[PDB]
Amino acid sequence: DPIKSLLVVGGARSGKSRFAQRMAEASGRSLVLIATAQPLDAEMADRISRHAADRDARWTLIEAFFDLGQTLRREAQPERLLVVDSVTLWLSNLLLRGDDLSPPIKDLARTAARLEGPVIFVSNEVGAGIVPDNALARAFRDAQGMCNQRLAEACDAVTLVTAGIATQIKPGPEPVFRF
Amino acid sequence: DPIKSLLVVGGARSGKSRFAQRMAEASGRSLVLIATAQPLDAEMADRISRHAADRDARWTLIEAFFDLGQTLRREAQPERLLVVDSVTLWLSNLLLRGDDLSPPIKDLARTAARLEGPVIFVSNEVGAGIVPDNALARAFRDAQGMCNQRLAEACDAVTLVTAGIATQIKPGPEPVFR
Amino acid sequence: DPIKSLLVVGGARSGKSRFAQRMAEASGRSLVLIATAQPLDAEMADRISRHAADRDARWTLIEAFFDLGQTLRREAQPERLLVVDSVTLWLSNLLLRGDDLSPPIKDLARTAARLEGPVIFVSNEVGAGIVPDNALARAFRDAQGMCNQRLAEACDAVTLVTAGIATQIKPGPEPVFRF
Ligand SMILES: C[C@H]1O[C@@H](n2cnc3c(N)ncnc32)[C@H](O)[C@@H]1O
Ligand SMILES: C[C@H]1O[C@@H](n2cnc3c(N)ncnc32)[C@H](O)[C@@H]1O
Ligand SMILES: C[C@H]1O[C@@H](n2cnc3c(N)ncnc32)[C@H](O)[C@@H]1O
Repeated sequence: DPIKSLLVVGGARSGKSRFAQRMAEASGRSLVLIATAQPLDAEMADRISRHAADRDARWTLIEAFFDLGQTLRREAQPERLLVVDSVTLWLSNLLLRGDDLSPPIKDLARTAARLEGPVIFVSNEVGAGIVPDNALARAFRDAQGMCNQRLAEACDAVTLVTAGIATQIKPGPEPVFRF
Repeated sequence: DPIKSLLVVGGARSGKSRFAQRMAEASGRSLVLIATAQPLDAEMADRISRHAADRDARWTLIEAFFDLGQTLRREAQPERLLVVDSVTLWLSNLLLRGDDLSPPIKDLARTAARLEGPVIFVSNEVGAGIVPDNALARAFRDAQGMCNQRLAEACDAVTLVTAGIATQIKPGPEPVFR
Repeated sequence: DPIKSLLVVGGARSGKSRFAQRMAEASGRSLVLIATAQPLDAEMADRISRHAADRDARWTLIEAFFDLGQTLRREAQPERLLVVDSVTLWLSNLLLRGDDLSPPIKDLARTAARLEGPVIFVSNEVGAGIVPDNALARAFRDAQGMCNQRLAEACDAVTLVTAGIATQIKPGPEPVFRF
């Protein structure tokens, strides 16, 4: 059972990137970071420059700020393992541009199940707080939850990362109750 | 391993409804949605109309915006499975109306332990964010946490749903340490 | 295997404290609550008065608002189980003072791995909401995230408490996928 797709979900500073990187690097495959993120403020400019300087020379980086599905179709193959650094930031680029988010979330789950070579998606959980007091935050919260539902379904494996520790929730049989 | 009561907890758009609906249809009993809110804005009006179109003729609807406990005691019988749509919206009704929340929370947990028929409670986790900046939201966060704890103790089974996927957390031996 | 150090993580009003207290009281060593919390409002005062009336006189209090690593090295002995009230409030005290958080967190991880006696850290998850409106809250989200990771590494056991129910996530075999 070599898997062809893994979804890693966790909160903010959960350890999910470090965990993703560790699976990618123990694969003995040719590694490509698919990057959805553009540092456009100082806070964000830190994280990219600083934590990139602690990736091996072994990694290759391709940017995909909008056309994530298209990039995966083209760049995926059996010698390569692709890592999508943030589904979260990709969805945010689309939301802020005014795209309707259903078709591309739907395209991404399709692409993930029909992929040439293996891929790891890293995504945030944003759904476990108080309902946001603005239409934008609320609309993102729905797209993020739906998207993580459609990836988790399409992907062979799914792991949840809490406090730097990983827990497989797929593969694995879901509970079924007897009333 | 037979049960009377299930709590399904998850975040917003976690797939907890889908999951409660699947366990409900799996039982073959007669099926009642206990709706705990009508929709008073456009966004809510829509979420409650896709839900309506995705339930076939096996499903009946009884409203209980406030007297959820009483309604569960009248309607719960062995031919029936009741699904409480959102505990979260119920607590929201009580909180805004100015009710003290401890007595009705305790009465729901007591009611859950003693029902004539089976029931699935669907509820949100709301306590994994940054401390909210207003007394109303902090009070909701305290009350939804107590309510999820008292239902979870009362209920036979508890499932946690992430990214459309359920994990049982009750029954199951809890950790112990030397 | 008898353990040195337990991390207890979960959301607001999840049963973290009650769970921590149950394990502490089942251990039959001497019980010290390492309080980190100044009730400087009505809500906060009621929270810690409902806690203190639910504890047999078997419990002794000790305040550590700022110097929590130091306080743990000085009070820990196998004759004693120590329970820190809230890692979260300790972090908050430091953030508000203007301290740089990295050193004091790494110091605390170090100390937890090398204790004279058993300790339980009780800590909040705050990473699963929408990004905060303001830098103060963002800075806190990243620090509480980093702190839970390092304390999970350093502690022998990690539990995750949802709706009053503890799941053990460490020790246990981290899932490994192969592609
Ligand atoms: C959430 C808010 O953050 C800003 N924004 C959007 N994308 C980025 C980015 N990659 N880096 C920094 N700021 C960003 C915009 O101003 C948006 O409204
Ligand atoms: C959080 C805020 O949402 C509004 N409110 C309360 N209940 C509902 C509902 N079912 N649908 C829409 N809006 C609602 C009120 O204005 C409340 O103060
Ligand atoms: C988030 C805000 O909470 C206040 N604050 C800090 N510590 C406490 C406490 N123990 N109790 C109540 N309020 C507190 C400060 O004013 C800070 O700005």
